[PDB]
Amino acid sequence: TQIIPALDLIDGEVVRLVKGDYEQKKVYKYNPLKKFKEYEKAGAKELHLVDLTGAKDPSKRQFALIEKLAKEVSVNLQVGGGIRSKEEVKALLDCGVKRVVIGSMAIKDATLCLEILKEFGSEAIVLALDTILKEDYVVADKKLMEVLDFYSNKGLKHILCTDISKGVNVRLYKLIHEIFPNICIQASGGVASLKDLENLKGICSGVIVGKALLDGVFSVEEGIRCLAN
Repeated sequence: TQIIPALDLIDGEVVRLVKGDYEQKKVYKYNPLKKFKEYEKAGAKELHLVDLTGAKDPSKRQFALIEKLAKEVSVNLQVGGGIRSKEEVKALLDCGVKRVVIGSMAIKDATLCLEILKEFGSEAIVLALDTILKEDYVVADKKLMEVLDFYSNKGLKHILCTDISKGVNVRLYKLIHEIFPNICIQASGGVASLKDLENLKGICSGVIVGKALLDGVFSVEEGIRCLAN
């Protein structure tokens, strides 16, 4: 299991969207490029970037900043943000982005997702699934495990699975893992301390950590150390 430090960007600014009853925006002082180099210098080997500006309106995707980030960062950069076209994905991988996160269309259009998968390969493509517990885990009507079953048999390797109720939902991941042992799970949501990281050790291939690193709850060094085998 590896830590994956994350930054959410709006108009070149590092922010975070706190969620719950009211979506609230907190703007940080950090320069995105400087913060990412710092994470890298601390030992991060994977970085996650969410373009919230592009996620809100694809015409205003932050290509210029993403491009620059991709070519100064010497480790793997992964990018997400309402990405829903092959052109988008191809533009991003051309900037030097290692992996692109798709997912808003995982069910409204399974054929395009498959197409993206075949064209660019399973190592370059991550499927984002937001999932909730009703009587069963469903995608936010369809069963999560069945949606996973479908993509798993078509060479899907990477998923970014978020419980949108959230510490972390350890039970959710232990059992995705129990059933789909070959899927590389990235956990996200609810990471509040080192203990969340420890509880996911051996279960998830990656843990997305944003707020905790930004607010100084723990450091990249501490995260890497406690995930070390």
